[PDB]
Amino acid sequence: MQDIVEAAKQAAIAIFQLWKNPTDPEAQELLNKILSPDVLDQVREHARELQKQGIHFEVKRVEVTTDGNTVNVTVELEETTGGTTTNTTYELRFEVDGDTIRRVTVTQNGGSLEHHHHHH
Repeated sequence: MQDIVEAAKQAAIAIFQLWKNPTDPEAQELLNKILSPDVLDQVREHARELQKQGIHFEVKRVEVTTDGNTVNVTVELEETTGGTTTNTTYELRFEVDGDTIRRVTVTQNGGSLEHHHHHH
């Protein structure tokens, strides 16, 4: 595949599909095809833990783009945790090797740098 942008989008969302349900056939399969088999495995282990936390997140916005050779997926989610729904942006930064992606850097951002952002 040269479709690293398309694959990175599907990869990012599929990782969140595992966090709610690590037994998802579509999610686990596509991750095994496009990313390393190591990546889907480390995701599903922690996915059981985030499910056991009961972290209800809701995927609001998905924006996938290139950053040199490394493809970045900036996805905004509203996470309802502790009874409070807050915006939390995950940037899954997929570092590529030839045709396939080996490494993924999940950056959990979310802070008040803005000016009175209307939540929901």
